[PDB]
Amino acid sequence: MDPELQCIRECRLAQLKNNSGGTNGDRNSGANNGGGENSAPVGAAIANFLEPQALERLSRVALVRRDRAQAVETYLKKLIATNNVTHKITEAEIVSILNGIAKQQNSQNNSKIIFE
Ligand SMILES: *SCC1=CC(C)(C)N(O)C1(C)C
Ligand SMILES: *SCC1=CC(C)(C)N(O)C1(C)C
Repeated sequence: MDPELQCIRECRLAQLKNNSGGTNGDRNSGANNGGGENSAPVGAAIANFLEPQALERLSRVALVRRDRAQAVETYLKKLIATNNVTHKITEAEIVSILNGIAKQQNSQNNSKIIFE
């Protein structure tokens, strides 16, 4: 329970020991080993659960209201992590949930602020 702490722990582990060269911002993929033989499910499996065109939608709104976009991705994660899942999110699905999230909301914003 309370996966709030475990969440940061997941990214914290990745933030430890890195490299990838770096140097300002310019490198955006190209040639790097990862999977190879066999399949490749893992998180990559959820990346396909989002249509290509729909992928742009969540990206577009996020640039304006990441708070709502954050809940949309969380909705699918719960479905995929649980089992309820049974459909590939779409531009309408993202918007549909986003529209429903704005109705329920939570209490306030407090977004991109806990970043410490
Ligand atoms: S809880 C913070 C968080 C959630 C998820 C979308 C899995 N992430 O990549 C971060 C670690 C930012
Ligand atoms: S920990 C950073 C991170 C993990 C993952 C869930 C793959 N993400 O989308 C970000 C880049 C936020």
